[PDB]
Amino acid sequence: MKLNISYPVNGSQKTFEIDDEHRIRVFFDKRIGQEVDGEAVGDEFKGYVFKISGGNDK
RNA sequence: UAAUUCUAGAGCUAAUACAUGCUUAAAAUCUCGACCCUUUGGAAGAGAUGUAUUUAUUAGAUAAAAAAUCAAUGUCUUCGGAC
Repeated sequence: MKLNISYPVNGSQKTFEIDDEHRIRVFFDKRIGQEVDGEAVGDEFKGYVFKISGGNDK
C-alpha cells in the first residue's frame, strides 16, 4: 500500500511504500478527518502528527 | 485502475463570474404636533412620499329649462353674505 504524504508548509510532498501488516492497522476503522501518530508505524516518524484526506481502492 | 471524453490529495492568481455597497436640483403636499392666548385662532419643530410585489376602498362626468330653500363662504362688502 502506498502512502501519499504531503507537508503544506514547505509545500513538498513524497510518496511512501510499506509492506507489513501490523504497522497499518492504526489507520484502520477511521473516517477521514482525524489524526494518528507516526510512532505507531515509524521509527522515522517519532512525534509526527498526521491527518487522512482521501484514497483509492484496488 | 486491464480498462472510457474516469479522476484524488497538496500548492498559487483574475472577471461584464459570485457576494456586497455610497453619491444629487429645487419645489409642493400631507399628517403629527413645542408653544401662543385667544378669538372664528395660528404655530416652531418633526416625519412621510421613486419604481416593483399583494389586498381593500374612491375618480374614471355627459340627453332640455327656472325658482323656493338650509347655511357656509371667492369677492364690491351692499358684513346682507346675495353672488
